[PDB]
Formats: sequence, C-alpha cells, structure tokens
Amino acid sequence: KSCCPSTTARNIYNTCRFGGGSRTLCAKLSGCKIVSGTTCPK
Repeated sequence: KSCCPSTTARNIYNTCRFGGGSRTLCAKLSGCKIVSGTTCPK
C-alpha cells in the first residue's frame, strides 16, 4: 500500500509511477510511504 500525507501527494505519486519511475522512487518524491498494508503512516 502506498500511504500519502496529502491528496496532492497521491496525485503526484500516482502519475509519477503511472508512466515512469517506480512506486518507491515516486513515493519518495511525493512524501508517500510504500508500506505493506498493516499500518498506514502520514
């Protein structure tokens, strides 16, 4: 699961990893955390 501290973060994240990059690389960008799914940080 990708946990983002903002909606803007998700928007940027999702589009970043939509075309290019990778989940983690894009999460790093937006401030989102690529987690498993047991918890969900902000």
